[PDB]
Amino acid sequence: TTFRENIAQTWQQPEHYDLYIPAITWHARFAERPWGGGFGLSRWDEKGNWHGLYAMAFKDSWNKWEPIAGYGWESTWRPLADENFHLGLGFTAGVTARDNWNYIPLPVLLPLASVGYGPVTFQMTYIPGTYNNGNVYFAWMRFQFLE
Ligand SMILES: CCCCCCCCCCCC[N+](C)(C)[O-]
Ligand SMILES: CCCCCCCCCCCC[N+](C)(C)[O-]
Ligand SMILES: CCCCCCCCCCCC[N+](C)(C)[O-]
Repeated sequence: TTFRENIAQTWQQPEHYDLYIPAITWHARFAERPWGGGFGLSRWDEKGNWHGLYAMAFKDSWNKWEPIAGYGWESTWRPLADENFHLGLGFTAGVTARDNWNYIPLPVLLPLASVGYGPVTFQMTYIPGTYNNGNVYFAWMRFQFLE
């Protein structure tokens, strides 16, 4: 209900747009940047928490277009004298699709964490081993635009 309200508000009244550029991927516990990118809309809410709606493109194992689009949210902390430093933890609820399965929309739910300074943020997820080519951390820079 509040989740439905929140997504919409980002949809209807975004405050910024963002560019997402993949940065690094590594295997959880150690078991060129990754191809792709995305863009999105976002806002900081009155709790100072982050809401985003994004669309990204990657390349799958067959070198085929692999989209993901979704909503991201992070509970955000600004613990230092310079309020521009921000750390966050939340999740993303999204949809992806694969050439092998005729691009049928499939639900994805993943964790999110980030550390940034003002409009420049290192943000990441853990892709669980339940997914093909999973059990990896995947991180990107997010660049926030508009004042
Ligand atoms: C299902 C969620 C899809 C939401 C994706 C929204 C992305 C639109 C961002 C357009 C940004 C406009 N631009 C390029 C001038 O920044
Ligand atoms: C708020 C943005 C959330 C973006 C979540 C990205 C999840 C997909 C991770 C990329 C996977 C691409 N690849 C080729 C490694 O499978
Ligand atoms: C990207 C590196 C990992 C960052 C992990 C940061 C997690 C700190 C928790 C931030 C939220 C704090 N709190 C309780 C006010 O929400």
